[PDB]
Amino acid sequence: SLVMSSPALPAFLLCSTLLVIKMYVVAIITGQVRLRKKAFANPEDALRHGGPQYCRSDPDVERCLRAHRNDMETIYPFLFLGFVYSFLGPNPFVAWMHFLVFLVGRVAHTVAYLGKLRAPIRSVTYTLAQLPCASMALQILWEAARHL
Amino acid sequence: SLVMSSPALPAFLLCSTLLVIKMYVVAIITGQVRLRKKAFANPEDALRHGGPQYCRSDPDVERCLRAHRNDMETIYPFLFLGFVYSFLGPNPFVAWMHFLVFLVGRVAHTVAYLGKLRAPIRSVTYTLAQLPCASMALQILWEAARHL
Amino acid sequence: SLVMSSPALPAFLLCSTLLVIKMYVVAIITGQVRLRKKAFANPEDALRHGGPQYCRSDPDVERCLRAHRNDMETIYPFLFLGFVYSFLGPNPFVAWMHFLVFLVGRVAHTVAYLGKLRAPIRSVTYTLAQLPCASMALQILWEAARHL
Ligand SMILES: Cc1[nH]c(NC(=O)c2cc(CNC(=O)C(C)C)cnc2C(F)F)nc1-c1ccc(C(F)(F)F)cc1
Ligand SMILES: Cc1[nH]c(NC(=O)c2cc(CNC(=O)C(C)C)cnc2C(F)F)nc1-c1ccc(C(F)(F)F)cc1
Ligand SMILES: Cc1[nH]c(NC(=O)c2cc(CNC(=O)C(C)C)cnc2C(F)F)nc1-c1ccc(C(F)(F)F)cc1
Ligand SMILES: CCCCCCCCO[C@@H]1O[C@H](CO)[C@@H](O)[C@H](O)[C@H]1O
Ligand SMILES: CCCCCCCCO[C@@H]1O[C@H](CO)[C@@H](O)[C@H](O)[C@H]1O
Ligand SMILES: CCCCCCCCO[C@@H]1O[C@H](CO)[C@@H](O)[C@H](O)[C@H]1O
Ligand SMILES: CCCCCCCCO[C@@H]1O[C@H](CO)[C@@H](O)[C@H](O)[C@H]1O
Ligand SMILES: CCCCCCCCO[C@@H]1O[C@H](CO)[C@@H](O)[C@H](O)[C@H]1O
Ligand SMILES: CCCCCCCCO[C@@H]1O[C@H](CO)[C@@H](O)[C@H](O)[C@H]1O
Ligand SMILES: N[C@@H](CCC(=O)N[C@@H](CS)C(=O)NCC(=O)O)C(=O)O
Ligand SMILES: N[C@@H](CCC(=O)N[C@@H](CS)C(=O)NCC(=O)O)C(=O)O
Ligand SMILES: N[C@@H](CCC(=O)N[C@@H](CS)C(=O)NCC(=O)O)C(=O)O
Repeated sequence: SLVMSSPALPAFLLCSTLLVIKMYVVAIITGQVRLRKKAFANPEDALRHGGPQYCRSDPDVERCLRAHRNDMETIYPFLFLGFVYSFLGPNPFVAWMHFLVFLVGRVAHTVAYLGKLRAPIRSVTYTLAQLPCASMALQILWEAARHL
Repeated sequence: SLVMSSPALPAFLLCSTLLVIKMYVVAIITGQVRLRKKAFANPEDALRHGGPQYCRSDPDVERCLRAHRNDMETIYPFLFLGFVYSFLGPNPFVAWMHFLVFLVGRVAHTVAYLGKLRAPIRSVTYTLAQLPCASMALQILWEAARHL
Repeated sequence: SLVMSSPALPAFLLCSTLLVIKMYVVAIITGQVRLRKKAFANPEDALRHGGPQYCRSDPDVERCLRAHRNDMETIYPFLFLGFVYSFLGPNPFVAWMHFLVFLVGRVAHTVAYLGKLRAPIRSVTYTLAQLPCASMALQILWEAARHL
């Protein structure tokens, strides 16, 4: 199997795939919040679910959308960076640590966001998860530059 | 050519690339709607195209933006998942089916969204396209976990 | 090192990684603008930083968010397209030109957006950066189709 191409790759693919599933969960939650609070973005949805007055914003829906958007701002770059990084032959334990800190930080971020935890808990989880991304980005820069 | 690295890869790259082009089309449509309805997000744009009163929101522009955002929530994870999945040696016909259901589901989603089709047509196309993504995600999880 | 898998790959990884770092910079700027203008998206953030009245929108914050979102609409597809394209054996100089035009166009786009430059400067930088993406997309389509 091509998951054996590099020692860090299986750990990367496990953590990345879990985070994609975590984003799908946020999408599902968002939909459930829309249905339960009757707050739809489109008139066609609202008219199916009670009438035109349910085409409206809602603070819990907006919060879900922000959590999902922040995921797209951070998890998507990790998908790219962590994949490339997996092929630069980093120490396997060190790679594991980058991926684990990102995974735990991002899961905690979503819990802190949707659970409305006090500041600066969410902000800290964001920063902690960004550290391994910044680290991987720099390492890729050096490897790319030196092969020019 | 490295498109021969796995039997499912050419089908994946065809479907993914078509969907990226489909997102570019949504961007172009969004711009056309802004120009035609004179609804710009920035004062600098509005002042070039008729005056400061054209810095305003518009429901058709907002609809285009939602379609584009939903694309980013679903097509981007597919780009990652479908690529990795292509290298796990799935049955070629089964892989084709995952990619085709995603492609047709997503194209139909954009048509349903921008064409303002009645509920739950859009919601159904979303769910149908998510099925192959969920399937690929699970398969990747198993392959990654077993190589740890 | 696997950065030697194709002659265009190091140039791609340099430009892509710089653009990911450029998006992180936009995130950091956005946070600084929120703190300095006291415009927070969440009540929990606002209550930590002066009171509930600082849970409010702000035009500079909204501008930062639009710049970041436009990045996600354009840089993320480039991450996918430029990676695949790097493996299709394009002329190395021609590949360099695609990646450089995208890099310069996107950096200029963010400068034009956040610096509030007059129209159509931002719009031109967007279009110029989309050209190499469109070109790569087409080339991938042809390579994928011909291997079906
Ligand atoms: C019957 C139905 N209704 C709806 N949806 C709605 O009424 C709806 C839901 C939401 C909230 N969003 C979500 O929760 C997402 C995460 C799914 C928003 N707007 C609407 C609007 F469309 F009314 N879907 C199905 C469905 C049917 C068959 C399948 C299948 F045949 F595939 F099994 C699948 C789905
Ligand atoms: C002359 C011009 N104007 C504008 N744009 C605007 O006036 C404009 C447009 C929109 C809508 N967005 C779109 O439709 C997107 C999808 C392109 C929004 N805001 C503005 C604002 F800038 F006014 N662009 C060019 C252009 C020129 C040369 C090239 C080149 F030299 F590359 F050929 C390219 C473009
Ligand atoms: C003490 C603190 N405060 C905050 N954040 C806030 O008070 C805050 C900031 C913003 C603006 N966003 C940003 O600027 C982003 C780009 C970071 C918005 N909302 C809040 C809200 F949480 F109040 N963070 C830390 C922090 C502590 C330790 C670490 C560590 F231990 F990791 F060193 C890291 C961070
Ligand atoms: C990956 C998905 C994780 C989902 C996190 C769920 C957090 C829900 O947490 C709950 O949220 C409620 C409303 O915000 C609060 O009233 C409750 O105090 C809190 O327990
Ligand atoms: C604001 C504080 C800066 C945090 C940056 C954390 C990124 C550290 O990243 C580190 O950078 C080193 C130098 O490039 C590399 O040699 C290491 O491999 C890398 O882990
Ligand atoms: C990939 C791009 C697909 C674009 C889908 C275009 C759907 C347009 O469809 C049209 O939309 C109009 C306004 O919404 C409606 O008034 C019309 O009834 C409908 O035909
Ligand atoms: C809410 C209903 C759940 C829909 C989940 C659809 C995903 C099915 O996905 C399937 O999962 C199996 C078990 O992991 C795998 O063996 C299959 O290869 C995979 O196609
Ligand atoms: C990659 C990050 C690039 C950041 C671009 C910074 C552009 C800031 O540019 C400044 O913006 C101010 C407010 O918009 C204006 O008042 C100033 O005229 C302008 O110099
Ligand atoms: C609106 C004007 C259209 C701009 C499209 C620019 C994309 C050009 O892209 C070019 O397409 C050719 C034909 O497929 C390929 O042979 C070239 O390799 C490719 O660079
Ligand atoms: N787009 C972000 C940029 C900065 C950022 O990502 N901040 C983290 C830590 S405060 C966050 O959780 N932001 C909340 C969000 O994106 O909604 C924002 O507007 O806050
Ligand atoms: N961000 C989505 C999460 C759920 C989702 O993706 N739902 C599908 C099926 S109803 C959809 O088309 N949503 C419309 C949208 O994203 O604007 C939302 O707010 O609706
Ligand atoms: N989502 C975009 C689609 C079109 C686009 O990307 N346009 C470029 C050139 S005008 C841009 O810079 N848009 C500003 C933005 O995305 O906020 C929009 O609403 O404008």
